[PDB]
Amino acid sequence: ERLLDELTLEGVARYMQSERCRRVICLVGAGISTSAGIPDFRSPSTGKYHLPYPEAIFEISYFKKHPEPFFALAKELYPGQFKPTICHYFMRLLKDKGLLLRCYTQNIDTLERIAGLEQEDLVEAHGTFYTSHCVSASCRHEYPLSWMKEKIFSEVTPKCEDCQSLVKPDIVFFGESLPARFFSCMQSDFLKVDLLLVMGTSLQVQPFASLISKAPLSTPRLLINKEKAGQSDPFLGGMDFDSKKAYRDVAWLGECDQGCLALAELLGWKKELEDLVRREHASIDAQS
Ligand SMILES: Cn1nc(C(F)(F)F)cc1-c1ccccc1CO
Ligand SMILES: [Cl-]
Ligand SMILES: [Zn+2]
Repeated sequence: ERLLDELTLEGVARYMQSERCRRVICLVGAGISTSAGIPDFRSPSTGKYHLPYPEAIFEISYFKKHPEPFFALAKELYPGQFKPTICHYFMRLLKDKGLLLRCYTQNIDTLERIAGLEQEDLVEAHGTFYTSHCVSASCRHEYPLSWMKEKIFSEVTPKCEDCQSLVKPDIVFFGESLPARFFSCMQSDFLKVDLLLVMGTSLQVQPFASLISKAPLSTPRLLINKEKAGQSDPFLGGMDFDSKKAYRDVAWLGECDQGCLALAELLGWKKELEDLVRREHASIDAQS
């Protein structure tokens, strides 16, 4: 009856290599970047400016009035290196094998782009640090990450070279809307998906979580995550891994890198993935 012959990683791999599985959507969160040294900051467990309410450091109005706290925090939090993980390059391999329909990401850390996913491949649901824009509606001059980095480390508040307005990283602040691309792509992609690969997200933040209920009822959904997630909340189309009615949802519990390695091994891609990661990491390590 069901597309998966068994509710295991092996069943998912067999399905992926069957002619039935042509279009994969990845939904990813902070768990795919922790092994790169990027901490999960939506986690309250990780991490003077006289804010009227602390969220003002991420609220667009306060930023526009008092941007210095945000850029001081950005200097403190700036990564020492931008090296994507095995998981990121697994998605690049999906792209190379012609299986990747779209990667929806909650992360702003740019590692999807560094790993070789193109803008067309990506829905950065919470924005990105990869580009920044002048905040003046009549200008909107775009600046790359290197320019913003120089400004941040020199502790100069970044101003537009054309109009001297503030320049803001393209992350979604409080009081801003989610990008229209998120809804536009969701409405089209989920008519087309054969497999949902959910990696490194607890599916707790909305509307990003509700994406899993946009899949067709037959579409298998594989969670690769440290903890099970996405099931219906006993208090309030959720994941069903374990009931007798379960038919399409699979949980692989562990680090995202190790799960992607296990899946690649099942697919016969482990050598390809190892070679890609080793060469890309070497290229990043060698940046002079
Ligand atoms: C520099 N910065 N600043 C912030 C903020 F201020 F918004 F919190 C976030 C980041 C950032 C940028 C790229 C990759 C990873 C991170 C965070 O680990
Ligand atoms: Cl989450
Ligand atoms: Zn400008």
